[PDB]
Amino acid sequence: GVTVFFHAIISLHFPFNPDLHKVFIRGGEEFGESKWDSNICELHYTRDLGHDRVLVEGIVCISKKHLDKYIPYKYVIYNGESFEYEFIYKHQYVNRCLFIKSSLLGSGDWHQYYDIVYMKPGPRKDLVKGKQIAAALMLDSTFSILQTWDTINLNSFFTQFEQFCFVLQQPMIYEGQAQLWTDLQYREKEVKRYLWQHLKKHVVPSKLKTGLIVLFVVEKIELLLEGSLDWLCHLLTSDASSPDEFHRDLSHILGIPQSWRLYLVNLCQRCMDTRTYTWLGALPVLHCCMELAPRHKDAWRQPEDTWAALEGLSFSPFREQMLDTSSLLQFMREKQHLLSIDEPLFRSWFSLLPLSHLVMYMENFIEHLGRFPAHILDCLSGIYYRLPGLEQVLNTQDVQDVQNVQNILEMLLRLLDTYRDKIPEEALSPSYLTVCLKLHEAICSSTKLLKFYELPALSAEIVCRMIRLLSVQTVFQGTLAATKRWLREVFTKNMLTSSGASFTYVKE
Repeated sequence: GVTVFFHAIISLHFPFNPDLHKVFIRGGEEFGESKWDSNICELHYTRDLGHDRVLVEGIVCISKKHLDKYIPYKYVIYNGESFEYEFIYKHQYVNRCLFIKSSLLGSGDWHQYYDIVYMKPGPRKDLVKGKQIAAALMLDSTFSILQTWDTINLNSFFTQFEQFCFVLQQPMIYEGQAQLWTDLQYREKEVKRYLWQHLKKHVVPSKLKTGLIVLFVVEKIELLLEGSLDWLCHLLTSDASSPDEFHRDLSHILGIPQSWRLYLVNLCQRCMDTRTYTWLGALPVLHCCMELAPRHKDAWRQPEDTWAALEGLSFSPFREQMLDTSSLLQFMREKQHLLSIDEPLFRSWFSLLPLSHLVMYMENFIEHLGRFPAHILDCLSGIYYRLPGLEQVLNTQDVQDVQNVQNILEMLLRLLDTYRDKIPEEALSPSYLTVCLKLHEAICSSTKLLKFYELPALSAEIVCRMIRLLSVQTVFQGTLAATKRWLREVFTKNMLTSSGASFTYVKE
């Protein structure tokens, strides 16, 4: 029927030997109609705690009846001096309550972790030590399954970890009837710090699979990768060559029904909120979990988060507040291979950068754009999403930022011209003409000076190249309209100083 594993923590209660003597479970007529008839089960040695401690393990299988109800259970020990009864320092006959959830039992096997052996030879010391010990021992035990690498091991691991966590989140205590912890007023940080360090130590020397298992453990125990989130980002950053290998590795683990997307969005959101840049390498796994929709041809209607493949991430704060972008581009250059194994990543990285560095981004990854010319169009789309900032930038006639916008447009022209013949006909769409129209509009509306004429002209030339690549007359008409508007605003007065000695504007 139902199989129950017992695991009982022994501590300085007595500085004893692995099996100086022996540990037992006794149970009422619920665990089985053997209520106090004998020690229903004895626990045998399989591993030693050392450092003030020992551990025995036992197994008993009793019929399935126990699903969906509470069991009374108690510990008794063999010591050569007596049979002894354990006791819990509870301020108040009493029971212990064990439980077996029907839903977590896929293997039909329940593991009863987190059981303590308290006997008469303060309590916080026992529970902090014991809880660190049990949680660490559960971590290594469950990781022992990953020694075996395929879907059956992965599912068993996640199930057994969920069984332990079911007992850890509600290791019920009884008073009339049993419910969530009161004997502890659950306190974890002292244990959780040790467990974060222990998980880190054990995982650090397939990495991606390790990182994903670590992230699952982290999110289930409500753990945070405390002030060192970057390390997990390293584990999730693939060294693959091209999509087939990366997707092959990921498929086994991610194919398991789990909330990988929520966990990875949380990871990236925290790595942004704490202002680190290694998370950029984990993005491909988030994209593999997201199950994105194709790059619909009318993309500019798409929101940036859905275009950037960052649904659920507040990227704009990270983009704006993060100052050391030079490290961001150095990291992107270091992990340029990731752009080959993930089409959307170019949009995410582009989206995550501030406006100024975008040109250095497009230059730094121009070879990728030559290998993947369709991405050139996403650059236009990205500038569209930047367009509000560029307006705020153009409205202030700062020579540096106007020159930056000019360099952005010159780069876009350089790309569209050099890669005119490589751009696939599939990704091409009239919608991109609209993007360039809007771009032109925003520049012309915002650009108020005559010397800045180069900026409108380049945007207009961009529209030309888009046309030449292919609402078309409409886009042309809007471009011409905006150009005439700009000329009107700039050329506020008549052409010449009609004295014939000068031109009203030298640049007209």
